[PDB]
Amino acid sequence: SVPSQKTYQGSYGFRLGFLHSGTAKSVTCTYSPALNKLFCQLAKTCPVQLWVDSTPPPGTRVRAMAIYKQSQHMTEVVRRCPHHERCSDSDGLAPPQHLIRVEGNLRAEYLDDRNTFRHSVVVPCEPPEVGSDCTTIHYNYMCYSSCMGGMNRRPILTIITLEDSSGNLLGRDSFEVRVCACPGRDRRTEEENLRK
Ligand SMILES: CCn1c2ccc(C[NH2+]C)cc2c2ccc(Br)cc21
Ligand SMILES: [Zn+2]
Repeated sequence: SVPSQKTYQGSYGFRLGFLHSGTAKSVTCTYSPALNKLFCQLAKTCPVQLWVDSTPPPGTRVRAMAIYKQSQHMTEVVRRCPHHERCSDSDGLAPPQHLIRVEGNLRAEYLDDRNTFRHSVVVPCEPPEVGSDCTTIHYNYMCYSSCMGGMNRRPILTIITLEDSSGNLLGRDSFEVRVCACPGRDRRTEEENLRK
């Protein structure tokens, strides 16, 4: 099977937001609206904003999962490559096989689906800090898109789902991800390719 990637704002008007980080060679994470694609360095902080029009119930959660973008690979579980799953860089909570981690949230839970074997990481949905207009989750991607025997240059999507306390769908958004050495350069290149 294959998880849905259909954008769905749902009853609470759920959607993502991204910072405007630019494309300098020194940037570590940058988002392209034209490509709906996040470019980031290995294991660096990726801020993702969560926006709603109305307050979801207590117990609402936010889940992140990666799938391959190309149809011929969508049934393959996205996981870390044979090197990175053994490099002993765990944070104490994320299983070493998981591509996506949440940084700095002790309530993050990591799921290995008993049926699909797919990995995901889920956190409680929290209201914005006083003075802020949205909530931000900090994600890390723990393999390069190019890693041999893992993603192996295949593009991936991250699916973010807003869930009730049972895991039922309340909202869904998604974005493509490239984990690479030079996100600013690669964003500029792919945006130019798109224009051309
Ligand atoms: C999904 C995170 N998020 C928000 C994001 C934006 C806004 C609107 N601010 C102007 C309100 C909320 C909000 C309110 C309650 C809870 Br629980 C989570 C919330
Ligand atoms: Zn790797």
